[PDB]
Amino acid sequence: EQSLPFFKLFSFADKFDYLLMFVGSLGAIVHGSSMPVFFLLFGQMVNGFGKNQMDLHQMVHEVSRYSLYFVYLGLVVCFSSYAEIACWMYSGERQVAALRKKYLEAVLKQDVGFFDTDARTGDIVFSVSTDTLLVQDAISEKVGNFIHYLSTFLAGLVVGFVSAWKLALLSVAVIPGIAFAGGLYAYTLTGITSKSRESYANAGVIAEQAIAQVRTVYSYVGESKALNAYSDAIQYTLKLGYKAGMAKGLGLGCTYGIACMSWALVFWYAGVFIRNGQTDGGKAFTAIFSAIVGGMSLGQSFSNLGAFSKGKAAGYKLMEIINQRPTIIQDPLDGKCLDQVHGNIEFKDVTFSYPSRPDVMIFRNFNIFFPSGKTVAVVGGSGSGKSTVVSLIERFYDPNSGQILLDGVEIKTLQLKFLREQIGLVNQEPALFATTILENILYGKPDATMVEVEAAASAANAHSFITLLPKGYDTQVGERGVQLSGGQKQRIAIARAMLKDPKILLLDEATSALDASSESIVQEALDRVMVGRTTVVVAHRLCTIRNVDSIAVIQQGQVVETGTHEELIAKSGAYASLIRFQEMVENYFYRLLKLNSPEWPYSIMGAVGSILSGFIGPTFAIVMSNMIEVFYYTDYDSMERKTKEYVFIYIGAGLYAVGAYLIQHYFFSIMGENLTTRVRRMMLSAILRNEVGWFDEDEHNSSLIAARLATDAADVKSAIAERISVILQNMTSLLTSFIVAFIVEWRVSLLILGTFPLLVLANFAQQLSLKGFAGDTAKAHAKTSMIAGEGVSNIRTVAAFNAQSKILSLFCHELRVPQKRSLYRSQTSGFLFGLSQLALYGSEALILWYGAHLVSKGVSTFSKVIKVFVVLVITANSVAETVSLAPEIIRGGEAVGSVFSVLDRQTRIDPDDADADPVETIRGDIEFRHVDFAYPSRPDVMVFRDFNLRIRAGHSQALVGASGSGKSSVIAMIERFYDPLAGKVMIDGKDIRRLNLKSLRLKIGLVQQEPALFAATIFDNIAYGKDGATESEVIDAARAANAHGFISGLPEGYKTPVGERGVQLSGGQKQRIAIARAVLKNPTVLLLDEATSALDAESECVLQEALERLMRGRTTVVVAHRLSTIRGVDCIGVIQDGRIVEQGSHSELVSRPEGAYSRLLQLQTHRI
Ligand SMILES: CC(C)[C@H](C)[C@@H](O)[C@H](O)[C@@H](C)[C@H]1CC[C@H]2[C@@H]3COC(=O)[C@H]4C[C@H](O)[C@H](O)C[C@]4(C)[C@H]3CC[C@]12C
Repeated sequence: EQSLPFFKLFSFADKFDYLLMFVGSLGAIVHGSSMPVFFLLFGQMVNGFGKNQMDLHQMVHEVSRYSLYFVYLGLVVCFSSYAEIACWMYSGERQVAALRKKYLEAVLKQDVGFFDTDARTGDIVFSVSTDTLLVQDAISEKVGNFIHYLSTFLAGLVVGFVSAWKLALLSVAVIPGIAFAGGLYAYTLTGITSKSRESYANAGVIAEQAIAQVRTVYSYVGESKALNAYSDAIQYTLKLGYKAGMAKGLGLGCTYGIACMSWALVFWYAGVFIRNGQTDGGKAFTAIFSAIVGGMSLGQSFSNLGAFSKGKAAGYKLMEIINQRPTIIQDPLDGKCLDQVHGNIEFKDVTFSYPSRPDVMIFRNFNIFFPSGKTVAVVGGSGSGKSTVVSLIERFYDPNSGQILLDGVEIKTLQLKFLREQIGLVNQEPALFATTILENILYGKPDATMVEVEAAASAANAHSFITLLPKGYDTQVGERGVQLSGGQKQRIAIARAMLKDPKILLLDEATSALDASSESIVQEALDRVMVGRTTVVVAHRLCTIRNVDSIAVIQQGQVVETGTHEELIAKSGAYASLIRFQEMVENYFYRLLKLNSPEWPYSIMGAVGSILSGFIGPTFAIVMSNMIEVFYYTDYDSMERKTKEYVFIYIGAGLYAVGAYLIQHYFFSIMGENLTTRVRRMMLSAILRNEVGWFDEDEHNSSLIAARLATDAADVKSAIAERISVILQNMTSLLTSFIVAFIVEWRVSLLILGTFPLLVLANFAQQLSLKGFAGDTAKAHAKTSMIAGEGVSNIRTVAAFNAQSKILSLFCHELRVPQKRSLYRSQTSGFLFGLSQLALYGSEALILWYGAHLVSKGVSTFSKVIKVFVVLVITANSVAETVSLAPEIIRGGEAVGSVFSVLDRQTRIDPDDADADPVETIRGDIEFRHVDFAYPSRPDVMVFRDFNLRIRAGHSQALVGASGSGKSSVIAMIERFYDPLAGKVMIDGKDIRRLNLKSLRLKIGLVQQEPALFAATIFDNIAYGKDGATESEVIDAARAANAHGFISGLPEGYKTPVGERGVQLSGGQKQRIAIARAVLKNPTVLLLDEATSALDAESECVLQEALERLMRGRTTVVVAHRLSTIRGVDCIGVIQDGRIVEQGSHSELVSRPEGAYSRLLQLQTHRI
């Protein structure tokens, strides 16, 4: 799209924010420049040991002096880090809060006409939340990291170059090799990740179809069949994961080998330089380490730059809306007002077209009149602007060509604080803000008194309902503690309209919630208002239009006829069509480890690699310490040989690192991939062996369960394998570091042992600061975003009942709270970070001072203090890296908390066939005992209560839908889709819950309400009903539905993608293949299903052939709300209130039972 200039992001600011940014920038610069100063001081102190091991007293003096300097640097870093973190966090929060406040103010003031619910409501709210979060991300703290790391870069180059020369050059020239190796590793990792993502996308599109059409999958046994394709796909993904692990192991090995070569070359050339006499033993350390930390500085700064660019794009997207100038302007200085209005609404040559798209015509020559103190009814046959008149009287749309007068006063010169204040409006499903009930009433009146609130609500059919709450007019509709979310939501909008007492009362089609007696209660409340008021009626259905004293009907751009409710019905003038159209109507980890038992050989090699890496670490530390000690030798001839085998040791260590990392990562990747494949197979097998009622909930569709297998199945293997590897490696390294430490010197190692918690804590804080101290900022702004969304989503309601100022107070309060939270969090984080850094530097100074003093009392030398110190510092760094994994393991109970839940979530039916006696042949004895059933998703359904029916062999049934009185539940209880609440089901003289389900399901087939095809070419979509037949009977059964000519025309013969990424077929073709499957399987019991007019097959010919071919020797059950093509030659029934009300064949039900079945005849008649 487009972006904004970056320094235009800091527009909504203040003097205080300028000061905060200044302080934060100064702190960041000081911090960054301070770290290489620490390197310089350490180099000088090491030189102080090195050049003074004959002048013992001077050693003590200089070591104490530089320990004091370390303390000073610790103090400076403390204060600087506190300053940068606190100032930047607080400034970012203040500015983003100001931006949110400005943004929400614009929407309310900006005109309402452009909000046409054409996905605009969902766009704006997500824009607000997510994009304000993005802007805050790009402003608050990442600028601090950017400045800090760029400052470390600039200070790092300067310090080495002024230190001596020629090594800040070599190291800076070499570090591009490390950078390129890391970049190549990242590129390969991204490529292999994309390939694995594609492979699992194929696997998921193969799998998720079974879950969605579970009823078809269960009916036609495919549990073994479905799992084989998943097995093949997951084996492909397993091979790809093996390759991925191999590649990442090689990448780590190669990058560490290149690092070892770099260190070897740098140390060798340094040792060359000291030999000549151009550099001491302390300057080289400073130069090398300064250059390397500069390299990491560039890495972090580049990451920050990417984040900044993304934030810039988001910020432009936000700032697009604010500056949009509106059309209608409310202004006391220009807009005037009147008094004692009369409601004489008149339209004079009103023409308008939608500004978004004016190609269509809406109100071409629109001219209607609204009387005063009366009621009018505007109704249209379709979307011809019947719902637009309310969007035109309300000043929602300016008439681009025309004039409208109010009692002789034209309305374009009236402010939107007086005209709208005299009008009351109700809309479709009036949304209620997440506040108390008493707040909703206050929309109609800000604050006058309380007695009128109770008086007006009395005549609103809600005074009794509000009393059914153990609170003082307090109810939080947001937090669903008390769930008053029934279908008949409380009509508090009527009460809030009553409180305002508007002269004008616009109406809307507020009946779209499956109107019933509950929706018929509100008719009296609606009829109680139109007394002495200039009100209208806008309706879509004429069921409740029976009481109107004047009805005007518009058809195309203009009104056709007017009059009362006496002549509109008569003369059949453009009104008979409307009524006719109306009439057509915690041992989990051990269990996981046990589940990985067969893959134990790989675990041993993985562990071996772990110990080998643990030995890699301290080896590097010891060799570096030896080089540091060697630099101070006096015999230059001896230095060459020692540096020679030290360089060879570096080369050997590089090769060793390559090999060890290869072994460890490869074998642990193999183990992890095998474990995740096994758990995926087990989880899918468990899921397919579940109850249908488990899929009925809104969280167990094909879009969530199939998504859990994506992220949860990989997280478990990641957790187990990676945590085991890292813990083993670092634990071995730590043990090696102490064992080498406590042998070379046992006194100095005790102080470092004592101060070790401080060092590990400080390094932990340093590594934690890289990802920011903010934390779940989306959750902090969880109520402001909700208030903004509710204010924007129902802005149509907010336009009336003028409340453009009351929302801002709530927004201000709920913005004030997170400002305090951010203030406290920022100050605490700054203080703790400063204390941790001060502790680190003070501890290091104390360690070195005590070491130097211990050297003085002739029981040590310049060989053991330095070695133990550097080894223990590096192993403290490694242990700090280890500790950071603890939050990852702890993180939300890392995703094996539900992986192992569904894996052992026992079902209700439990179709398991452990020892139940199997069935060889079913002859047909379908009989229903006393059975009641309720939907597990909604227990409030009591459609079934003591149902009873009997079906004999070799016949059919024609159970009508009966206005959807549980029509789609008899088919779900012939087979074990649902468990009856009470009673049993007897089939073939035996209980249903005593026999294997597979045998009963493989000889009974159904016809689904919505036929569907699997995600494959059309060769098994016809043969899915029977396994064993390949080409013999498929063609024979293909001539059951007249679609052979349809399949004759196809490029690739029979094969064609229809599920996805291929040709798309019509609705009438899927049922042909479904009937083909039904006739190919050749079952004993058949089930038919037609409902909700979902056939969508004009000129019905496929059904007639099927009903005369599939009934030869198959028992079928027919259900259809339509009273057509359901001539059951055996029996027909009607289901009412969970029991049979009449039984018999079709002939016995036509003319014999004058009664409820007559409803059926008159129904078919109206329909025709
Ligand atoms: C003078 C030092 C001994 C100093 C006391 C010490 O605290 C120092 O800050 C340590 C923690 C740093 C300084 C330089 C760092 C190294 C510099 O960068 C490197 O070459 C990489 C290579 C690789 O990434 C290793 O895993 C870490 C490793 C090898 C770094 C590991 C930690 C250090 C060794």
